[PDB]
Amino acid sequence: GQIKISKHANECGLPTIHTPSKTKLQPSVFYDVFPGSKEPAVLTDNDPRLKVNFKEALFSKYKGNTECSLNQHMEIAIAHYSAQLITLDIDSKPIALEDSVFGIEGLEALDLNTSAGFPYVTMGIKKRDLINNKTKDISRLKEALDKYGVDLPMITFLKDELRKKEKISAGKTRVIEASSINDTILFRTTFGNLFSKFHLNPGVVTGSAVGCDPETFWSKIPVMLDGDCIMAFDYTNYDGSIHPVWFQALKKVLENLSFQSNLIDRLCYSKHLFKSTYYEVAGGVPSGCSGTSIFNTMINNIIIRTLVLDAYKNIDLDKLKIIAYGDDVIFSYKYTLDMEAIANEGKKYGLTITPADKSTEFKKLDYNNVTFLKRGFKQDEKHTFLIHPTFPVEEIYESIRWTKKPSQMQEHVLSLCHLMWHNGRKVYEDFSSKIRSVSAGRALYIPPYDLLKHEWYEKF
Ligand SMILES: [K+]
Repeated sequence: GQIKISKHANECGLPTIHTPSKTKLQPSVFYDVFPGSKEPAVLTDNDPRLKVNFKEALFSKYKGNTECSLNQHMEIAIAHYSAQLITLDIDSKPIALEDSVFGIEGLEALDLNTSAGFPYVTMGIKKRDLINNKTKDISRLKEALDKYGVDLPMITFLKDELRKKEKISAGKTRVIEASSINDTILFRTTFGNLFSKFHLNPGVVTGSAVGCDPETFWSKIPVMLDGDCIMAFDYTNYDGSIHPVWFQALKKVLENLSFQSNLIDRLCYSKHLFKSTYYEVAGGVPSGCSGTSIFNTMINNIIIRTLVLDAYKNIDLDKLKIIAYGDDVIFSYKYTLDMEAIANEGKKYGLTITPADKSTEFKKLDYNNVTFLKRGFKQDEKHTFLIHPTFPVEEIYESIRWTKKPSQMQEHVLSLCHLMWHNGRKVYEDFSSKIRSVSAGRALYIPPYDLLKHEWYEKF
């Protein structure tokens, strides 16, 4: 991604936006009970913890684009991925405004708690003021679409969340680039049936895990991804590193499904508003907004195919099975490929890819050490076709030590329990006892292991 334009907002017909510079994260009642070293992310230039300039850190996400063109290997990649997708017989017709608001089969209802974006943020107008959920009345929304129109700047919010210590010093706090409700409605209106089909068919034909429930989906992964060689790897700054050429490739895949392509240009060449700065960037996917997860997944599908083609002169793409969730990816081939060779092919395109899970070098992977959506794989000891999604124990301890809303510790703890029991019985009873080593913890309800185990079985 490359900042092409950076000017004062008032010079480009726009107001200054006011960023909350104060974390809601506060030490929880379990802070001293569990070990950890994560702290709330930096949200101001005035921050004792900093050791770098803050403004530079936020925008280094946009390093620049390499010189490259849509090559032959990409052309084969889009043809191959498109044939898979033509198999699903997706309806390329648009959906109705009411269905984009209140949801359809496969496409859940619009979240009414996320911000409505520009210009509503400037005048206190929230999503619930435009859309009434009990009346199902959306008169104000219709009024607001005609009035303010379409193709509005994305407001960039700092992400108030826990980070590792190293990332506090270096100013590495993440960003979300939230689109106006007017634009998310427009993308849902045009691409709604695409998103729907993807959500109902997670797996190796869509090549996506978007919308999946890992509690059931994990058992299905090892049958979809057959073939001896299990592969995965990490991307450094996936969103911001995606060259325009992958957006071109994406548009062609959508055209092969009979959708219009024009709207993807608004993600590739995007408009942004941070504080008092209007800026435009070429390349990069805007992190976390208008149907972003699905397009990121489709791009990853094009990238994996393309990189494997670049690395291996002889490959059968039909046996290259791929499951992606944005930048997260797990995949397989019918015999052993070299992850390091495939990784090296990313450099010419401006992609930086390294060994999976912070690993020092590329190592062979199977189901005892492979990770997807941060989760390992662990079979049930009785019914070995039922696979537990294993969540990392350290992240759970880290999360429970902090809170944005102390009155909701019960809900926070329930979330962590559903994650933790998969790791094992003994580990879960250890977590439970430590919670209950303190007054506030004894007061909370903790689901018995056997409750969780049978809720899980009564789910297949
Ligand atoms: K962009």
